Amino acid sequence: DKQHFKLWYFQFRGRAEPIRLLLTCAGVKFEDYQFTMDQWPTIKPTLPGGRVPLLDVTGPDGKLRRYQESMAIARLLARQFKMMGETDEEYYLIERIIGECEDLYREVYTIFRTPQGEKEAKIKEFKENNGPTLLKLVSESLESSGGKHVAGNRITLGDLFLFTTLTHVMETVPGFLEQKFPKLHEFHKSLPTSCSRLSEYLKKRAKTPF
Ligand SMILES: N[C@@H](CCC(=O)N[C@@H](CSSC[C@H](NC(=O)CC[C@H](N)C(=O)O)C(=O)NCC(=O)O)C(=O)NCC(=O)O)C(=O)O
Ligand SMILES: [Br-]
Ligand SMILES: [Br-]
Ligand SMILES: [Br-]
Ligand SMILES: [Br-]
Repeated sequence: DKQHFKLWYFQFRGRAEPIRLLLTCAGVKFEDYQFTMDQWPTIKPTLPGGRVPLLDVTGPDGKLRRYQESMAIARLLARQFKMMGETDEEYYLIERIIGECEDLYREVYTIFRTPQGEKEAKIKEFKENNGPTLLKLVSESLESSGGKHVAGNRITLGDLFLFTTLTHVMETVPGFLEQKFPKLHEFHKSLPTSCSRLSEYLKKRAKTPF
């Protein structure tokens, strides 16, 4: 007779992962429902908008509210968990990194979705053009705030979304972050020292292609 969180998604990190990391770092238990591709066609017609992620929150009042749009869900939760910045400047810094990372996310997702044949050319394009432009911005943004956290001295949704996005860069363009953007690589290495609940979750997490 209390609260409950149920997250709906595919068996992927993709758009769901920032929400899972947020709930994990906030110390909030939740039902992480990850369904198969085969199960989806019969789940789809039952969900609002026919897309995932969806977060079902059963309130203190026992009532159900179903939330759509991954980073809308994430920002609402982050506000509730005091992980969306404590000043307007911190809020700005968080929004700055998220905007930059949304661009990076799209670049790398496009690569993931490219067939094996045409992938390498999209990768070379990324490494020479939009990749360093975006990654420079992200590096400069993180450097401005001290290199360890996007905003304040504690974990925020900005840190977590930066982390998930860098994971995608590291997997999609192997070695690149490590050679060209070592401070971002270091952020990715060190962030779980600032959320050990994260460290545990990451180690036990199922492996997924994206
Ligand atoms: N911005 C929303 C995106 C949510 C989203 O795209 N969900 C996808 C999974 S991530 S995957 C990203 C998504 N692509 C797709 O869903 C692939 C196309 C589909 N499977 C098909 O058959 O055509 C996409 O492009 N999104 C942004 C856009 O539309 O411009 C989904 O539920 N797909 C099941 C379905 O539609 O049946 C969020 O972050 O929550
Ligand atoms: Br990720
Ligand atoms: Br991740
Ligand atoms: Br390289
Ligand atoms: Br760097």
